[PDB]
Amino acid sequence: PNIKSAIKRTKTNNERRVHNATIKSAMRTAIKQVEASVANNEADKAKTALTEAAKRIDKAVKTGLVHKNTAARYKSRLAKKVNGLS
RNA sequence: UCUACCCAUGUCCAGGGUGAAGUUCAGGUAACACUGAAUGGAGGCCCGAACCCACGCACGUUGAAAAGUGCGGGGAUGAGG
RNA sequence: UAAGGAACUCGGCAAAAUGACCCCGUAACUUCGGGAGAAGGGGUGCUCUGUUAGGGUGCAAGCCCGAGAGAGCCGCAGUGA
RNA sequence: GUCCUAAGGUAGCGAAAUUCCUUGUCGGGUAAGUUCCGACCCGCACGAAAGGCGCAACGAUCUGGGCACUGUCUCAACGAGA
RNA sequence: UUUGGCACCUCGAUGUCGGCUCAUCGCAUCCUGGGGCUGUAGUCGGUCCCAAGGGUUGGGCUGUUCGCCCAUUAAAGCGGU
RNA sequence: AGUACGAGAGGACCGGGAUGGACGCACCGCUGGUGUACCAGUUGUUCUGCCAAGGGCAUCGCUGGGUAGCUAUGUGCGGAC
RNA sequence: GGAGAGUUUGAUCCUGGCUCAGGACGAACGCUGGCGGCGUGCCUAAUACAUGCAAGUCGAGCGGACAGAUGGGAGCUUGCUCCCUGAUGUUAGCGGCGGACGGGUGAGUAACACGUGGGUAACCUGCCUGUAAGACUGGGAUAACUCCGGGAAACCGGGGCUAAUACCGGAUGGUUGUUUGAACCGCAUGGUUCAAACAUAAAAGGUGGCUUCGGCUACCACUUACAGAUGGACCCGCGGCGCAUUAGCUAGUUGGUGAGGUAACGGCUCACCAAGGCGACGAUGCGUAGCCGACCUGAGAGGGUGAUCGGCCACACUGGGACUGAGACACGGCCCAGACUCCUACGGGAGGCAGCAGUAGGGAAUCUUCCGCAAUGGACGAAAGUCUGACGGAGCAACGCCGCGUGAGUGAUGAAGGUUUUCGGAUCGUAAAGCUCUGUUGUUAGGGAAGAACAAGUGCCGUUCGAAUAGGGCGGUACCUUGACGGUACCUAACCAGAAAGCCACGGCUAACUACGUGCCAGCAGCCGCGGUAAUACGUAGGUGGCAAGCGUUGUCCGGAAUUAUUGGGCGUAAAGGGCUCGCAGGCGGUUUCUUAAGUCUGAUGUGAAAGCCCCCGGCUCAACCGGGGAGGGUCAUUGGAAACUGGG
RNA sequence: CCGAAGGUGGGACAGAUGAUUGGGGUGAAGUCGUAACAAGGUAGCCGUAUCGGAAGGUGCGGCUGG
RNA sequence: CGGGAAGUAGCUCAGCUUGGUAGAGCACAUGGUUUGGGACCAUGGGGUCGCAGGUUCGAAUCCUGUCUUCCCGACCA
RNA sequence: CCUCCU
Ligand SMILES: [K+]
Ligand SMILES: [K+]
Ligand SMILES: [K+]
Ligand SMILES: [K+]
Ligand SMILES: [Mg+2]
Ligand SMILES: [Mg+2]
Ligand SMILES: [Mg+2]
Ligand SMILES: [Mg+2]
Ligand SMILES: [Mg+2]
Ligand SMILES: [Mg+2]
Ligand SMILES: [Mg+2]
Ligand SMILES: [Mg+2]
Ligand SMILES: [Mg+2]
Ligand SMILES: [Mg+2]
Ligand SMILES: [Mg+2]
Ligand SMILES: [Mg+2]
Ligand SMILES: [Mg+2]
Ligand SMILES: [Mg+2]
Ligand SMILES: [Mg+2]
Ligand SMILES: [Mg+2]
Ligand SMILES: [Mg+2]
Ligand SMILES: [Mg+2]
Ligand SMILES: [Mg+2]
Ligand SMILES: [Mg+2]
Ligand SMILES: [Mg+2]
Ligand SMILES: [Mg+2]
Ligand SMILES: [Mg+2]
Ligand SMILES: [Mg+2]
Ligand SMILES: [Mg+2]
Ligand SMILES: [Mg+2]
Ligand SMILES: [Mg+2]
Ligand SMILES: [Mg+2]
Repeated sequence: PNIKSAIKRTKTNNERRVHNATIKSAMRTAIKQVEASVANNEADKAKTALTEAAKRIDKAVKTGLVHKNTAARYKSRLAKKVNGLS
């Protein structure tokens, strides 16, 4: 940039994204664990995965990444699959 | 007995493609036109071996041969061989 | 056969290049048939899914034909001559 | 106007498979084009079934220009066989 | 070296234009070397003299020789065989 | 030496030095070319009984490389004094 | 609430064009030019840009340098030095908010972009202000600073550290999801309210004062729910461009089903199915264009425009993409590509004037490289304040509109003085000659604006919190303070009406003539037309109606033009009946009665911003201007009637 | 995987320009004839054909606006 | 390159071949004409013969050079 | 058969 607070906002936002991507990745990985568990026929693990998923989901909401409606949509999708197993 | 043309009588032409007329059905109109689809299988039609021809080049030129060979080339259901 | 690429030559003569199948796509002009394989592009091996879908034959068993997909694997290159 | 004729060449095309002069002139294409294409018309010496002018398709036809392609060439080198 | 004149060799054959390949010779010198004169200030030139050692381009058009043109070059010589 | 010369424009001789073009000689260390008794990949079919691994033929089957040798477009040197 | 005129003929009536008088403007060009007050000023090249400036702030988040010194210390030339970290200050760097606003331009867009229409049951909604729970308990890293290595460099990578109101762990959290049922229902998809379980999810403290040093506070402020509000998103009816010498278009195209994505509904994306969708009521294509409030014109219907000013939209050197978040898929960011500018010792960096000024270029043509945040509004902050080319001012330019003027008034020589000539004149002309009276303004010196509300700082008092008298905040209440313009507007007072009149037109339309010089020449011309040796329209010279420092000329639009005719025209001979049928669609349709109620009509309710123009219109001395209450505004909803007529049975 | 820019290709459309060529308009006093307007000296005009320097002529059919 | 032919007023041409004379048409100017024109009629002005040299008593004329413009010719089998 | 321009 050619402004002081622009150069800060350049340097800031890069460092934010890295940290932010972590939590999305963590969430998406935690979502994959639940999805993977449906194939293997193992509800007991899927519940314990869904908690860790739900934690990682809601951490992104706090930071300001996943919208409350976005989170609402995900936890819906997962819970229907878990109940659809039994 | 070569060759030109003709006459009688035989015979040959691997394969593949294209898709004329007609027909049927559907649409279509007062009738016809006309349209589509399917079917159909025309042609000195197409690509291409055999076969027939002989366009280009090279070679050969006291030749392997008094007209050929090699590599390409043209026709190849026809006014065909 | 380096680099170049018709500068050669009367003249690209000769040679090189193109070349199969499937798919996409294809202008002027036209006698409405054509032009047309116009042009220009893409795909092409092998393995598994797979004795695939589907088809022929058969009472079946079996034998034969066989797309199109998906996932891979290898090479400089798969109509590998 | 005048002379001559049987009648004086229409349409179309034209430096042409025809044009001597001639590489006509102008334009196009090329760095450069006696060839080629388009124009023009002083047609030496086109011209209407010894047809005129066009024309899709067709051609081992002739001509000019491109892309590709190459030992055709710059300029030649090596290898195989006879 | 031209066009010719003559008709002497060759009509029981002296292949005939241009190009390609290979040159070689002359000098009336295109370039380079050396000079004189200049209407030679310089840089360039002009003109004549000496000099034949070596050098003297690739293309477009045309069968062309020649020529014109493009682009170069120190120069793009003229002739004989 | 922007010296001489010239109003300027321009712009030398003579003398130093560097580096080319064309031409020639040699040579393969380098860059490349070729390299049919080198190495490798690969198609079809056929043979070594079969598998695996190989051989034959298909332009050296084709394709990618390549040693020596021979080579130019490559390198060195020459026409100096 | 609506005016015509000239011009076809020898003359006529008609048809028919042409031209003129009006108004308008972002104007340009001539010639000319005094001042003032409001307004306006790249319409061309969304061309390229030298230079400067246009968004920075919070030290009461922050460790840290670097200062401060109230004091002790301080060797001692009283000259200078100092050793401790004073209250606290300056705040590179970290963290927060803003930077998505404000400002600019209209390139693209024929589209739910816009103007008038819904879900809000398809959404979102930080900040602000309420009502409703909390900041409890885990640490671990990292800038700066330093150490090391780079970079001539520009810029930067490692190492050990340190902080934070930066970040992450865990409990319990009404939100959220899931499930278990209810309650209650709508416009189908449903929605709203309640209860338990399972799962998940919270914070942050920095200031000043008081601590009984247990803590308890309070402005600020961190975090959670139900609100309100605000600003966005999607969807839809209906509207508003040209060309058929553009007739077929489409293949995620049209619908389904499923999956995914999205704040959100949805071919929005994809998989798998079908075969649809659109179009003569104009699809598709091409062209042109931001739309609207409005603006110009007109009796109105209409027509044209969409500079300035307000709203919606779109864009930000060209093009693509996401990140951050409540919110850009960024106007002074980044990532990548491209064309241009800059730097680079060549490895690599930096930027986008459609921000204000300015430059070049283009062009008929459009400003100052200005001063100030005093005012208004922002951002930041608790505040002081800082930043603000937004904004206020000023510069420039007759580019508009208009001021109130540039006097009033007494005064007949009709003088002076003019160009004509029937050698005489006549009009300007009560206007000046000679004045003589007043200060709208200004000719020069003295007074002097308003604009300023203040915000705070301070002093006080009711209220609510307060362990509380702390100590602040919020209602009434003092005191306090600041002006770019600018010593500028406006007043007084002289020198004094001195400084302040103009331009254009004068055949006719449309109120306004003669000498001379040309001689179809030179020239003129909106139209009709003038000039060939007596030119009331040409060259010159002397002479006069409108509006008022300008008005002529050219350009554009509406009018006149009942001249595209719905209002409001035509087709025997002026332009105009298809050569004539058969007919698809379409348009139109006898009489009665019944019924219907789409059209038709009608009542009631909601919106159609602000400005502008306008009805009453007021205020500012009237103005060249600002406020309120109305009205218009709809082929518009929703609902209740009426039912003759048109339509349906 | 998608994907801007770029590359390649064959078409579509629009503008500019082009040797030359075609009519058209305009232009005080050019050349040729005299076609039309009168029965315009062959009544004219419409469609069509053909011919001719040029207006035009001629055929066929039509019209009266003879 | 060689050979021809031109070159005369503003423009187009005679005169050149046989030496003595500068003409013609159009344009230009003036007059006539007419209201004024146009056309027509009459009357003028305007070169020194592309440039230079030569021969001659004397050169547009004959000879040469030069410049400009045309025309013709220019292997060979 | 024709009858210059204003
Ligand atoms: K050639
Ligand atoms: K041919
Ligand atoms: K002989
Ligand atoms: K070698
Ligand atoms: Mg055949
Ligand atoms: Mg064949
Ligand atoms: Mg053969
Ligand atoms: Mg080669
Ligand atoms: Mg090569
Ligand atoms: Mg050649
Ligand atoms: Mg050659
Ligand atoms: Mg060949
Ligand atoms: Mg030529
Ligand atoms: Mg060639
Ligand atoms: Mg003949
Ligand atoms: Mg004959
Ligand atoms: Mg003899
Ligand atoms: Mg003999
Ligand atoms: Mg000699
Ligand atoms: Mg070796
Ligand atoms: Mg080698
Ligand atoms: Mg094997
Ligand atoms: Mg064998
Ligand atoms: Mg064999
Ligand atoms: Mg636009
Ligand atoms: Mg009207
Ligand atoms: Mg008539
Ligand atoms: Mg009529
Ligand atoms: Mg009729
Ligand atoms: Mg007549
Ligand atoms: Mg007659
Ligand atoms: Mg005749």
